[PDB]
Amino acid sequence: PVDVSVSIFINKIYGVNTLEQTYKVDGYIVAQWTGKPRKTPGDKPLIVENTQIERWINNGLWVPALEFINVVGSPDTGNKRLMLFPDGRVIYNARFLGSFSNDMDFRLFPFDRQQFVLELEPFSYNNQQLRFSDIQVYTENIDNEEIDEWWIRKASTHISDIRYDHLSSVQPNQNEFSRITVRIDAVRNPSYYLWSFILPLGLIIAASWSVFWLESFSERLQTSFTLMLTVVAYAFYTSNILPRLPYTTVIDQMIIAGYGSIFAAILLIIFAHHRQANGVEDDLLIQRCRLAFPLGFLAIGCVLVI
Amino acid sequence: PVDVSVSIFINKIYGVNTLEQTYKVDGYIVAQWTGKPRKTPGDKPLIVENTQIERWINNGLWVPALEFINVVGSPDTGNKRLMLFPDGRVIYNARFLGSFSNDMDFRLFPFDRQQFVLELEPFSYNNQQLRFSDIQVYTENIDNEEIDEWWIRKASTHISDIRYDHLSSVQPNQNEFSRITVRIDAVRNPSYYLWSFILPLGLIIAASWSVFWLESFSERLQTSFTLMLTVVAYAFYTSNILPRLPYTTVIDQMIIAGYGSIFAAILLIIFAHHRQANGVEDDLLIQRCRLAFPLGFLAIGCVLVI
Amino acid sequence: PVDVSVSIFINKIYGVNTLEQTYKVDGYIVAQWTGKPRKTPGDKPLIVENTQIERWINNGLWVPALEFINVVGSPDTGNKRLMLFPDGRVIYNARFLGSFSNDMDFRLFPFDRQQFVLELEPFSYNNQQLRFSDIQVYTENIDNEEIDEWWIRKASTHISDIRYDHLSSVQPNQNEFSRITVRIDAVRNPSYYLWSFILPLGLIIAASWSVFWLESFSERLQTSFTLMLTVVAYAFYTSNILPRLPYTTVIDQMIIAGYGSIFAAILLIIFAHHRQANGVEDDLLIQRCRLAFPLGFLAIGCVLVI
Amino acid sequence: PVDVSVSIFINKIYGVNTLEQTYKVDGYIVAQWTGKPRKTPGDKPLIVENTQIERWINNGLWVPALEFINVVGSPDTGNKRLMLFPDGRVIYNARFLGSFSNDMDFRLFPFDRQQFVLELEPFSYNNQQLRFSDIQVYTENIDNEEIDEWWIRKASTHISDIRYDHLSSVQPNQNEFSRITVRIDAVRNPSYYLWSFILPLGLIIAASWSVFWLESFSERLQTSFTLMLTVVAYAFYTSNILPRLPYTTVIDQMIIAGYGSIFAAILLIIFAHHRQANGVEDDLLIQRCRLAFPLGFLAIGCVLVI
Amino acid sequence: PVDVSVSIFINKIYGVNTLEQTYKVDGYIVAQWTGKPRKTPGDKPLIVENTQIERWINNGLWVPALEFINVVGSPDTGNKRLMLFPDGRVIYNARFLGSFSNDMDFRLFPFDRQQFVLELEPFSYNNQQLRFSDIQVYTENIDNEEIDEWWIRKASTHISDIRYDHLSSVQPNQNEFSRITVRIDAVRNPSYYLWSFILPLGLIIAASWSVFWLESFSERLQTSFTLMLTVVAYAFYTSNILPRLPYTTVIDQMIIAGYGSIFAAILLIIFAHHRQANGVEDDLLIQRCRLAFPLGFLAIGCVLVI
Repeated sequence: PVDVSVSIFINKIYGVNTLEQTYKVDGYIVAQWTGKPRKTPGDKPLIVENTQIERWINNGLWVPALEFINVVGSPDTGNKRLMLFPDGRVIYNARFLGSFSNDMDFRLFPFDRQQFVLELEPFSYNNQQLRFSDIQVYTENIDNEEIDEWWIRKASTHISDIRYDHLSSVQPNQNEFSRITVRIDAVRNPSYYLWSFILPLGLIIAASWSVFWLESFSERLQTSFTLMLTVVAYAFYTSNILPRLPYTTVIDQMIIAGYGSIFAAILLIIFAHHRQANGVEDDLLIQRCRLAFPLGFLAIGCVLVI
Repeated sequence: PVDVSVSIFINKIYGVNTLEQTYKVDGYIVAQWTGKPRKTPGDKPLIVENTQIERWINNGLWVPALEFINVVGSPDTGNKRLMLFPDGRVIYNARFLGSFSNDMDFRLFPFDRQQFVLELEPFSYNNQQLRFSDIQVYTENIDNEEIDEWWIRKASTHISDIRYDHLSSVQPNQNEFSRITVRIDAVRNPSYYLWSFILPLGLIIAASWSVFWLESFSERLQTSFTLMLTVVAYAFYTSNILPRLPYTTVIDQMIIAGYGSIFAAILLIIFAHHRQANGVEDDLLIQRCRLAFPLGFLAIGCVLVI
Repeated sequence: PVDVSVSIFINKIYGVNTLEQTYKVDGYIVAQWTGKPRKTPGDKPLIVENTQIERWINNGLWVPALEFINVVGSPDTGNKRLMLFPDGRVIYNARFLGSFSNDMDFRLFPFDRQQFVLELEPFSYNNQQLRFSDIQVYTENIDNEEIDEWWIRKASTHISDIRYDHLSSVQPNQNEFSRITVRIDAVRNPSYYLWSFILPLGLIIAASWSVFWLESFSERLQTSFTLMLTVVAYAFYTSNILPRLPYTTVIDQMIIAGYGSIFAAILLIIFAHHRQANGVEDDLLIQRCRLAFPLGFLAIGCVLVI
Repeated sequence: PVDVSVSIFINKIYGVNTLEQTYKVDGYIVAQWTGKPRKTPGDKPLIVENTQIERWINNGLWVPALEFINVVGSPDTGNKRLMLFPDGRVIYNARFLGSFSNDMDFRLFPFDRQQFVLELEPFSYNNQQLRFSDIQVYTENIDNEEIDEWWIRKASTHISDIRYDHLSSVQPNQNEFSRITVRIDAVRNPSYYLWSFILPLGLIIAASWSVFWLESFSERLQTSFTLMLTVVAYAFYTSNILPRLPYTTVIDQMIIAGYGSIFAAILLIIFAHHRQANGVEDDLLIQRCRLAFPLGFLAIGCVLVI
Repeated sequence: PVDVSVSIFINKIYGVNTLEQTYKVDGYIVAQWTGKPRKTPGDKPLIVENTQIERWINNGLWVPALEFINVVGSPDTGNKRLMLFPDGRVIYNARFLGSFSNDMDFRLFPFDRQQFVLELEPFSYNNQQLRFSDIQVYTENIDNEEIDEWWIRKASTHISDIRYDHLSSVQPNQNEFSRITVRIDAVRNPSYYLWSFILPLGLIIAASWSVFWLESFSERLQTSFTLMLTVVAYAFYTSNILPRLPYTTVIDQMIIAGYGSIFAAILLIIFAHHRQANGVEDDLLIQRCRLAFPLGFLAIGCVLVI
């Protein structure tokens, strides 16, 4: 059972694709294992770079194929490099950039709690064990954060053994590969979305109610039609700029709320009026519920928070 | 007639392209067949990974080219791997990611019933038969359904024989290739579309009718012009966010319905008024059909459901 | 003069790029010619697949480079395959997916009459003649037409000789290559565009005129300003969803028509009023041309159909 | 000093990228030079195609690397081809598709005057001279210019010598390479933009002024608020469909003009009214400058043309 | 410790990707170092172009792999070239085009102060020192600037030594690589954004206040609802055209300011009216604060500039 020591260097985690639950990662992988000591020119460990590595494979030198279990597609390999030591051991170092997949829940969108994961695992070796895994999240925990879309926490390893129940034509016990699973926790930078989406959306819902502080009945009604046209014009601005998903976020709901608030008003207003014993018998208290559902909406809003 | 045993591992089905009737699939293919027993180093199965496989071909080792009949373009191959057994048999294992095509009907859009299909078939071998086909939809059913856009059911195999009537200059009986056809059934996650499209679109059509509970004639009419401007502003929000198709979905129709509901109102309102024995002889019952077509629209709507 | 027999199999024609006059085609090419009889292992045709073909070229085996004259870029080659017969003849079979160019006129957009073309031609062989050309448009002439964006007709061949008035430093007669030209006729699926664009655009132009059935002068005018704002909001919805072109389509014109219809109204209304012998002397007939240009627009529309 | 004769065949110039000042070009390059006479199988020139050319290089055959000085990225090479004559001379022919750069000024956007340029030049040869350059703009000048986005003129060559002041540690005179510079002049197809942007934008600015032919003060003002909302809704439609640039085009200004015209009106109207010696003494002449700045805008417009 | 002399030729810096903090750079790299004198066919330096270089490596010729530390992905290499001198020294020259990363702050968007950086560094050589670094920003310092999106300054070198605290299994002193760091300073071209965004946005905020110069109460209020609908329609036009970021720019704030200015007005107006001692006791001074916050907004604006 060959002992391999992996070292992942995260360089940048960017491009989150909300719909496909994808995110790009740029960094280097370093794998080290020991082989039958070798005679290296001069003596100081040998250095085989790009084109060359493929040659040394053709001459016997084995190099384990470490697949990235959760990569959509196939990584963009930069510089590959083999460092061969006289005492045997071999060190594989290569830079990569690939799109990884992972279950991502964007339900509370404006305020996300996501976790970026990597998953290394020998592509075709049952007993070729991954020794110790180390990740260098050489990123700035509290240096830059509000210049970047996401805020992090700290690296997180975890080696384990995966069992496939239908591998190759084997019975002895060939179905357990060791998988390195790295985890980086991150939280979304709310700022932008609050000050450009949540806030103004609130002032619209607020100023929505001020349709009651209108005297006439025609004014009280016809104005909610320009108010209706406003929430649509907003849901539009919201959708065209926000990340598409298969479910509704918090903002997606405030938009529905605004739609109900205005439809509610439409009913009351077209009720207070025609709930008359003469015609203009606008129920003085109902037509004046100017503080009834404006706060009765903090009751409908604190139920969406339950 | 060589016997091949295929095993398809579906890893992720994503990126549905409504217009091109395309969808991406990531997974591995495993093909097994038996050859003339071989002398393998040591004696345990041999493993040829990437660069190497191409070399063994140049030394006679035959490896059947299994084409993906319905793939738009040419798959993104990840790690290839040949496992050669001493007793002969060879096992081909490779990871792939490709865009597949298939007839897809998105007529009832908000509520889709689609089926993702794969079609393997030897690219150039008449009598090289596909033995048994197995598919591991190791996706998690009633697990993350509401975090993902599509909900599934269960795998579905089916080997068969395809006959081409104009092959290479051959007449004997060389025109029948065995094709593996895999099928995965899925249903779309309605949620988002209902609560952000169907609903508000309904409240707009509803509040649309409340143009009758207006006293004056000018109000009854000029208000449907801001109502007209609203349905357009909505069809806009809908189109910019929905998947483009060559035909109309359900929602595309609710939008047409709202256009007619408002044009209908325009006619009645500009009829009730000028259908006078004086000037302002608004047919008191017609001007008050405030419950005539609002429910007479549940008759026009239950005919689109006929 | 070598005799080659080509056979093109159209698998899918998709992705029409209106601006670049481009469209993607997936399928296989099959070329057959006869060479000096050969000794094939066993005796049955010798099947050489991918990696291998390039090798047989290095050992003399000639394989004519058949260029796709009208391909933007360079095709995506799938599986190549050489079938060598003992009696000499060689059969080349490969799958391709490429973007082809062709003059495309989208003037009558909603209702297009386009034709997808392919053009094969030896890249470097004057006297290497293309014998007979066959195309298998193995599609459903009338099976699923309303699920797909385009409707077709039937294949269409045509071999010919192209003369380049300036090729190599040759002139005896080396300037005539045989070019296979395939043609597939198709018509656009109007549906969607009619029911989501033409129709509602008409009801907007219609309801546009109902600005005359308004009593007051301020109403008659100020309402066309919300009507003006409507046509713009529509031209917007139209452009964002329609295919960009360098010229105007039919729909691009109905939008111009609506802009004139509303500007026309603006003039009449601000004329009828200030065209008085007292003040509100709205020429009792002009202010009531409620049926003057509404049908006088079917005269302006039947002149755009001239 | 080797004499090379180049021949560029322009096949299609498309995809202009306004922001990066990029445009795609598809065509073939043909380079001819003479070498030490050779023994060609048979005797008629020898034809070397794709894979093979790289082989002949490995056997001494030199082939000059001709770089495309102004190409963003690295061309998409189609079919390469070497034609070797017995009398020595060699003819290189290959098809290419690349994205070229060049200074492009889109200030007068609707009416552009651009020029597409190519620049060939030996990548590493000081005295390897480019003899005569010929370009076949076998595109069709007066063909269907109203189908294509750009209209052309005629080819344009120009060989020259470029001097680099920072080369290898060479002193004698190694710093002058011959560069072929091809130029194709083109003008944009105004049509679409005039009839879908310039025109309606004008009718909006026109009908903008008709805010003065309103009686009341509130009408005169409140209407310019729906007029304001209209210019914004238009600047939106314009931006979303027009090519993004770092500067303003003609249309970008008409939009600014419409913004000033409406802000001007806002001032006058809120001046005429409150510029009194009573309360409603709207300066009968100012409130009636209905022809003051409407033509005084053809003065503001003929100064933007000044 | 090998002495290498690098020379970077910037050809074009384009395509800034605000969200990923990416930008594309096209140019050439030239590296020179001296080796054991060689016998060059003839005597003048020897030139190995593309395909060939990889060959000379297979025959011992070492060529140091110089990685681009901050490149997202892997550069697009154009023409490679090795110039071997008889006196030993070797000159590597290759053209590249790649996407580079760097911390970019776009807080003051309309007016950016960015700096494009390159970072070369031997991929696997501890003592292979970078001698002197030179950069040719052969661009037009003033020549053209309002034709291009960015304005520059002057090149900027800086060689240094980077220490990795845990590289290979090497304890001696192998952890210091010499890194060339190039810096180019640039400022964004404000023009377009000022005249198409800042300005009209101001005129909207200005004309926003003129809602006070309205007589009635219903007018004063209902007009701010068409004013509200305007700011939204503007925030939309702004977002769809501006570069997406995780934080708010200057413009993102003017939009918030307009939202508050309008919500402020809504409060005052629905205060002046109902803050009575009868009914219409519109605090003649408050209802006439027509110059209160219009300039009291230059106080709220000069606090955002605090």
